Amino acid sequence: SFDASAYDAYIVQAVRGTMATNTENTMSLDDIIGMHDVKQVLHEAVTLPLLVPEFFQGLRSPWKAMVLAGPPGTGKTLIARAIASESSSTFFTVSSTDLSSKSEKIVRLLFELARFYAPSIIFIDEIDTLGEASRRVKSEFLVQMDGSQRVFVLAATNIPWELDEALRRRFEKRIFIPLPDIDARKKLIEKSMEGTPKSDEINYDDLAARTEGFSGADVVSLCRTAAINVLRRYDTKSLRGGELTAAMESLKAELVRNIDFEAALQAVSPSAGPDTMLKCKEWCDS
Ligand SMILES: Nc1ncnc2c1ncn2[C@@H]1O[C@H](COP(=O)(O)OP(=O)(O)O)[C@@H](O)[C@H]1O
Repeated sequence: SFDASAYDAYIVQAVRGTMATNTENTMSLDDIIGMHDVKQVLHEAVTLPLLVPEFFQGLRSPWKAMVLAGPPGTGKTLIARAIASESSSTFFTVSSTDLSSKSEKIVRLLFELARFYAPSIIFIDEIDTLGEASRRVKSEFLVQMDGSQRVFVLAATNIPWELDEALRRRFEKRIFIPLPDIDARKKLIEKSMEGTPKSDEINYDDLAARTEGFSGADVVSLCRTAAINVLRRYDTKSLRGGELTAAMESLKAELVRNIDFEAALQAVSPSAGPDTMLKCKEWCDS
């Protein structure tokens, strides 16, 4: 769908469902909170070799495959799409598990179609799960990958040590993705709370401090909970019936208060275990 590419199968459904041309995703690297060093790495490894190819050849040959390792909800998929937008890269999002349920005919077309679209990025989430007869993909990736090497393959794992040696080989570069610090947390809370009616009474510094072990997904989960705690704070019987009532009309005027974060702060808890972040930090060195 650049020029001409057609091949009979009902598989084109899923592949095009995971594809995003450089037009579709208007993503921005500036729509990410923090990850300065991670943006810096992917920028030099993906964007710059496409803009200055005379410089990035020979001893400066760019990496073809890369793996992002970190606790869950740290933004590995965001940064994958954000660096594909900055570099005019056709984006492919492919979860490892979703393949095992859906498969070998997809991976072939996935790479064949990724190569068809000039520079493109194939993102693979939870590749640690790959390493029953799912050998049709858990290895078909390696033969489609060793041949495809234009096409950059970014992979993501929350369990980086459960990565077998067969995959450790193909992904030499390993970027550790950490948890947002106190300052990045604050901007993440304010970003999630952007267009939500709330009282000015809320202080985003206390929230940034109280959410120590939180990830970016935990922060937005804290925000969704506080926003809906407004509904919980309401009298239930007034909100009953299938017809619109004045009480439901009052629900709209409601602001998110400090109480709503307080309830949410006792509800959501960090999903990034203590020794689990170091599991990635040390693995990215050995
Ligand atoms: N650094 C960040 N900046 C902005 N949003 C973030 C950040 N980290 C996480 N998020 C939010 O968390 C959600 C899940 O992040 P995701 O990219 O799926 O991380 P992972 O790949 O680790 O699952 C996203 O929808 C995003 O809005």
